Amino acid sequence: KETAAAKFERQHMDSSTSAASSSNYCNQMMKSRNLTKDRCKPVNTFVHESLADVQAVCSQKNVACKNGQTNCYQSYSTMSITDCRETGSSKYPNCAYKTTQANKHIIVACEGNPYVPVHFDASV
Repeated sequence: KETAAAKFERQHMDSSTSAASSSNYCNQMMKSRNLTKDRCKPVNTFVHESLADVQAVCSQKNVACKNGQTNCYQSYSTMSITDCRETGSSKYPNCAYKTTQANKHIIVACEGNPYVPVHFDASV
């Protein structure tokens, strides 16, 4: 079984590199993280930070999630992230992505005991 927290890790965590190594990073990662299995996930963000530092955001700044839910939290510090979004070339099973490096505050939705991130919401 993959808990929501385990899923958050697979879909969004990548402590292995300090930033996207190439313009081809997203194509490689979207595939290895199984995000192109039954369709091409349209957009996905990877966080290049320790899991401990990301988990700590659940006890930082409480803000509203994009859908109006209230269980979202914003990081005080900026974090190294990579934005992956489909290009016009993308057509399942040939999913294609644009890789974009950024340094922004992250917003995650938290849930549970322990209270940890379970959904990546936005970046500001």
